[PDB]
Amino acid sequence: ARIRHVQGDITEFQGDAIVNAANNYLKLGAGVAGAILRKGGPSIQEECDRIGKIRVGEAAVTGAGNLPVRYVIHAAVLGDEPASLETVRKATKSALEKAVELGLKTVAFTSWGAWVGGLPAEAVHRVMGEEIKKAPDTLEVTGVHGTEKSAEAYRRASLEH
Ligand SMILES: *[P@@](=O)(CCCCCCCCCCOC(=O)NCCCCCC#C)OCC
Ligand SMILES: [Cl-]
Repeated sequence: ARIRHVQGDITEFQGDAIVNAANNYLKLGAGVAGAILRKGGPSIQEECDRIGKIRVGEAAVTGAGNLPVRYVIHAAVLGDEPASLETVRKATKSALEKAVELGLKTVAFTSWGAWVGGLPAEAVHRVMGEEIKKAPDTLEVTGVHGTEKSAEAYRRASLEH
């Protein structure tokens, strides 16, 4: 699937779904997840509680409450196991699989930087990029970045080559 890189707040993404990097317990905290709790509202954690624990590397879908998307796809990158390039690969693939199963088109990711600080950044980018590339072209992916400088850096890299 194609990806477009933009600056923004993923909780303002208007489209079919946002991907939420998660622990496998599916319990939300601060950061992007905190914005989801607040802006999405109580139904998101309530539905996560109804799903219960999943395995690291899997994904699970909830509604999105008052967010401007239909679904939140929670992608379990760590929790009862530490993050690894393998868990990143599996969680990205699993999140995309859920989007395909739901018949979605537009899906947003963050860089997952705040979940992968112990892993080589270039490798994380490669593995996520590879899984997104392999996903069907029925999906259109948006990468949402905190700063314009960084969003543009991702765009420039997408040219070369
Ligand atoms: P910023 O703070 C960091 C700039 C990093 C530039 C990256 C260049 C190579 C990336 C190759 C592909 O990356 C991806 O495919 N990553 C996965 C998909 C996107 C995730 C969603 C996001 C958001 O700027 C400072 C100069
Ligand atoms: Cl994040």
